[PDB]
Amino acid sequence: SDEVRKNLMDMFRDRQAFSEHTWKMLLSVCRSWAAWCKLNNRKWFPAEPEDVRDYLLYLQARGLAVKTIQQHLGQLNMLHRRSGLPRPSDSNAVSLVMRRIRKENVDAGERAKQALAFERTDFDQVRSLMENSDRCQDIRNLAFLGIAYNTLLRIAEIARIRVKDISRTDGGRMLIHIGRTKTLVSTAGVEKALSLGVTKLVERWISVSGVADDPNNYLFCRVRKNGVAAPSATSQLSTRALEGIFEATHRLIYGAKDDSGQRYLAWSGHSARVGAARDMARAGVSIPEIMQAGGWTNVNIVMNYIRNLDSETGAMVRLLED
Amino acid sequence: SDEVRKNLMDMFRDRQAFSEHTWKMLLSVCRSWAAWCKLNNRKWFPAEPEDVRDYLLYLQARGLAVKTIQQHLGQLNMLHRRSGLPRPSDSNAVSLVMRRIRKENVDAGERAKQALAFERTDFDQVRSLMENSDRCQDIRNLAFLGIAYNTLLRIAEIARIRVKDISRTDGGRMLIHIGRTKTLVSTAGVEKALSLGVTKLVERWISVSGVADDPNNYLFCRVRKNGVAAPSATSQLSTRALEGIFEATHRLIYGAKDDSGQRYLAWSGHSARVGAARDMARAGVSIPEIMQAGGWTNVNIVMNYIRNLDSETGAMVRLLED
Amino acid sequence: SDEVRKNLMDMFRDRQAFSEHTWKMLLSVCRSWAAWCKLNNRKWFPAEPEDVRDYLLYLQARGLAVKTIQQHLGQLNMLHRRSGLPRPSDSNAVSLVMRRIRKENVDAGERAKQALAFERTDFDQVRSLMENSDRCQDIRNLAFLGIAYNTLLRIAEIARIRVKDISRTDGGRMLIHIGRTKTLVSTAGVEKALSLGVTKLVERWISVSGVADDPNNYLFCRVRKNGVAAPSATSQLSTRALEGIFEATHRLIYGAKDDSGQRYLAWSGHSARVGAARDMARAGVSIPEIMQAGGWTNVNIVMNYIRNLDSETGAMVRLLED
Amino acid sequence: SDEVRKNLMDMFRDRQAFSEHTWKMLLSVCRSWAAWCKLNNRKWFPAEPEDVRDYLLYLQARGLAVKTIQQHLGQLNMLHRRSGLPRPSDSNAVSLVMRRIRKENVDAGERAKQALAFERTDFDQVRSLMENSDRCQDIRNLAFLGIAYNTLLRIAEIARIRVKDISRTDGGRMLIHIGRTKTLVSTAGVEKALSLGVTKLVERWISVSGVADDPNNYLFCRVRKNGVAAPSATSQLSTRALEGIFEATHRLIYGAKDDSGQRYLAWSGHSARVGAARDMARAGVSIPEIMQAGGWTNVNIVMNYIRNLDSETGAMVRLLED
DNA sequence: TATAACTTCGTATAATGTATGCTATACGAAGTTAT
DNA sequence: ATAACTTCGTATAGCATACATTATACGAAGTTAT
DNA sequence: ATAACTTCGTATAATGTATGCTATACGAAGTTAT
DNA sequence: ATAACTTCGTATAGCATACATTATACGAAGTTAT
Repeated sequence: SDEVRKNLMDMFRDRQAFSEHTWKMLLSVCRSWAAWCKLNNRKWFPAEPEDVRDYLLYLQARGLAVKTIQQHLGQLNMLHRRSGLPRPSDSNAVSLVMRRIRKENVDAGERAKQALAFERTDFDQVRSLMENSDRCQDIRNLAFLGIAYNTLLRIAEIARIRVKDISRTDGGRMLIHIGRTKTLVSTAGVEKALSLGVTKLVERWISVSGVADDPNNYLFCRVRKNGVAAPSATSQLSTRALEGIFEATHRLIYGAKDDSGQRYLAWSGHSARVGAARDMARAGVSIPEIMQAGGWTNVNIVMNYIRNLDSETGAMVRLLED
Repeated sequence: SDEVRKNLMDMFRDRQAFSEHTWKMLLSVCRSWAAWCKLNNRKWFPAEPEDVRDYLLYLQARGLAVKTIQQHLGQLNMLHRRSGLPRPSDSNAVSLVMRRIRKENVDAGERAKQALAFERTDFDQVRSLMENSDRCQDIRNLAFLGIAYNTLLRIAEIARIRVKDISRTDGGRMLIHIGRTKTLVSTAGVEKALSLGVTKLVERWISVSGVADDPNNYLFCRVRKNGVAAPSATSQLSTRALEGIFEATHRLIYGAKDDSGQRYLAWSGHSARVGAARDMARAGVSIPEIMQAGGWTNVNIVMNYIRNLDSETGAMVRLLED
Repeated sequence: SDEVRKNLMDMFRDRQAFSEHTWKMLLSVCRSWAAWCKLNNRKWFPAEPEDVRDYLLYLQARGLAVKTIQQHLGQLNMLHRRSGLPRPSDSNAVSLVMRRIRKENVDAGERAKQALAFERTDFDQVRSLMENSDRCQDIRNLAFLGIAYNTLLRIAEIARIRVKDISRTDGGRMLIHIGRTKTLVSTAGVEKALSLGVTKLVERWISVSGVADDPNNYLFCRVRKNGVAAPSATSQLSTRALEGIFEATHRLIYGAKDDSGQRYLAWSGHSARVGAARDMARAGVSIPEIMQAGGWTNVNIVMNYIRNLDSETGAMVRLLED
Repeated sequence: SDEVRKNLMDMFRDRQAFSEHTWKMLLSVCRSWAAWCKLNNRKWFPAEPEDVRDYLLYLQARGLAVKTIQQHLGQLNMLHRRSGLPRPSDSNAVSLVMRRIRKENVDAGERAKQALAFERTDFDQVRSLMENSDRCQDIRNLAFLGIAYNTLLRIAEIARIRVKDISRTDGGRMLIHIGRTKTLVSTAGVEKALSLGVTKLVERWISVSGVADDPNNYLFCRVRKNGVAAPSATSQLSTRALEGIFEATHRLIYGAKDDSGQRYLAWSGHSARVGAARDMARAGVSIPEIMQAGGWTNVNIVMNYIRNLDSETGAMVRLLED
């Protein structure tokens, strides 16, 4: 108990050991679990196997995804392991229900989702509609879509790009140095080159926005109702705003969302990563090259994006079709 | 003892964590073992090593297969291990007798049997005979055989396909989503692509049966004697019936089975999985593609499948006849 | 001590859990280990980590191969695990010393060996050289070499073939049913077909020997100095005699071996298995088909046989030469 | 405490179970750690979690690489684990600080670097420049570059090749037997095949060096200023000198290195390995074939190797521009 | 009024991926047996 | 005197089996909309 | 003396296996400069 | 009075890291046969 107290003090002292996103999820899960425990007269810490099991059944009955349930369990595991206590996962009761819950939800037809693809056909279409808008907002947004599709960078990585990360190649293209990599060994590399077409789009945004007046300015910034951009070296466009661009672009072409509350009814942050992976597959680019283009180390993530493409139909279709 | 009862209770409480088939065989083996124990004045639980040893030798003396005897031992091991007790196989008497029985039976001529292959040449012949039929039953059966051969799915997996699990590639080939196999349980699941010609077979079945009136209908259903399909979202076509389709199709080409009482005299549920594996092997399909096709993650299983490749038409005879 | 005794008595009682070749090696290792222990004033049972370590270093200094050393350790491990005692391998000392031994022997240039290949060119040469012989011996020996090369059966498997295992195909070829498979799931299949040419070699042997006079007769039998064959249904030709055939055949062509004492200076029991794999690989037979042909489940055994063939030289050679 | 000294003595006694480099670095880190402890009034062994925590923060403050700090922690961990003591990383204070340091450094822009690629285009250019030289040094150096690119072997593995390790395919291509790499120690080892071109470069070196006078000579040896090679069976050409060949070859083509003190301004020992991996990936060589070429057993390392594929000529730019 | 076309069920046996270990051949030498 | 084995012990190469499931095989008997 | 190494120390990257954090999604509430 | 954000919390998709080694990177100092 003094041991657990000490262990948790260590966690606070070195809290930068974990992402702020990890902490947010931990806190969210602990609130959920503690609220459920107070309601059901259970002790929330240390978590007992039988109680954790009932809670997971609750999450299932609520309609949460299997991955959501795993997250809740994962956070409980982490809190306990770092406290020096036995993990909920290491119990018979919890291993058994998780097995049961996964099988039941799979058989009930639960599907993992993924971003609606934003592909070359969509990019050309948006390009042909918005190319000659000289509204600042439209100019920024097109440059952003170009970079997203061209580089397969995640929204948080795009939001962090500074003017000084960009140089010019011998061949006329912009080259974006990756200032902060995703991991120590950067599978996606240290640089992303833009095509000559996307280079033009970004050049347009830079000259229109004034961001290059200070090399430390983030590439992308706020554009207010009066078509004036507000460059900043201290404040990034939020990843939320970047998702808004994808959604607005989709609304431009396809109108209002279907309202069914479902996810991925419009393009989102991951849409151009999915779309690019698909276009490379269509063109016959090797799996390893596709994986490097997006900084993937696992084939299965990529497979999920491209597995409904005719080029990926497998040997039996090939055998049967001659 | 209270622990034992609690462990067993918890297993039964989350019984859906296990296959129906696992439970069915547990109960089947327990009955056999309990009946033998009553007759031989032994205690059925907890099971004593010397008694289990006598029981396994009794099973060998009954002329049962090695894989049958291992099933009985395996179910006994699971009952004990999941009670939190030592397995019968944790003792020398039982683990040595099991090895001894396997060795003696193999030395005496025993080998595991395999389903008769249903290969491309059989699928093509059946299609040439049946494709012109207007009978609902023939249209169903041909679509089923097409899916079985094209996908290599177990008959239980095919029986679970619902109309909503079907999508299309950009080239218009059918894609089947499968979330649960014997080895995979996942909300990401797998996509099984159908050739253009098998897609057409399934399209014909769909139009004639009316299964797509509800996306929750199982793709396959019973077809009564008046030729009318009876679609259902609650009732699968039994795997016994799917075995029946293979058997009836074998009869169509080859007439009645011989008298011997051996298994695998006609095509059965495993036939097109083995046939497709053999065809891929003979075509020189790469091992990764073979494994992708059958959904295997380990390479030793490919050898299980192709173990009975025809020797007379095989490599060495062909090399020598030079 | 009562528990060790009981455990060992269980082992005696179910002797047949292990191959006789396994017992012979356990007994051999125990002699060697116990004699070294007596010499060095050590207790041989239970074996202690420090003593096992010193013994392993003795084996190394003797010049025994790494596989041989592993064998002595594995037999020691077996005896202790089945006695219910801690295994020599589970100690820091023995674990550390095996790593050191492997590394030192490998750096000293110790190489694992394999049978001298008996390939199609050798088989053709032998047939050409011997086909005018009318001696029962030579006729038997040619039929043996033909079966060995054509079927890739191991010598013990060949020694066990009975006359009743042989049937005729509609093509005129002999088909040898495998009476006793290597394992329960026979990756080599249940049958080996002979080419028309090897069928003829075998037909000649059957007619000069008289073996077919009783269907339970082993196919191969001894032939005494008067050129008279002695068929038997109860006595096999020894696997040692079958190795003698390969050796004598090599000696005919190449003369007497070096007196160096090295292994594989002439053909031996595994030579035609090695040769046939190489001939299939030269002919472009796929690796899975080569494996099925010899009943191999692990690729790397086969790869050791064919690794020096130009077809197996890899991607870098292909890139460079193109 | 006696247990601890025994455990440590056992490790030292079987020194040879570990790489000489593991020992070198254990000693390097212990010196650094013990020197810091002396200056900071801490006890060096057994290490206190709080003291190790301070030391790691001290390394971070010095501007050392994340992988450097991991190495120090790693050697301290191994010293304690192999003593039979808890590792520093078994405490939160150490395991959390290590995560924190990694995350902070990466967030500040740190990423692991990679050798500059020595690819086919570089090999062809060097070969064009150097082919005609009759200096023993250049002949040696070109044979070395050829082997390094063709085989992807580590420089230490190339330095260990003895003349006796070389055989021939039927088509006359050299094959190099390698028994030991960073991940494999085997008396079966691997055979690394050379192209006909690279075979010729090696033959030329063998002819002019006289290394083949003794099969035990290492293939590569020093060449003194009078252009005469000094073959040896006991002394390897150093890996330092092999790095110097890459460095001098780079300088030949690009001139002298920057004075910036950064690593990988010129080719180094890992360059042909990364270069060959990239060439295979761009050529569309199958993953299993890339794995076979580099002697890798796991797929994630391919991604480590190809992480810095050139973006400007990469798949996305090509897709967008054509 | 029967029957096609199922479904249910029992015992019997095969198929999966991961983890760990026996089981065969090699061969010089000695022993055997019918010429 | 000897060919042509068999038996033996140990050295070393080559595969092998357990485990904990989850599945199919198939005859037979029971069911339900024609 | 010098080419062409070798030795040595610390600094940092590369492997295969086992396990776990870390990002995006998005409706809604809150903020700010037009 | 509002466009166009930012902040927030929870749901869910996507990757991520530790471990226990074994390797290379490279400046600089020391070495030997010319």
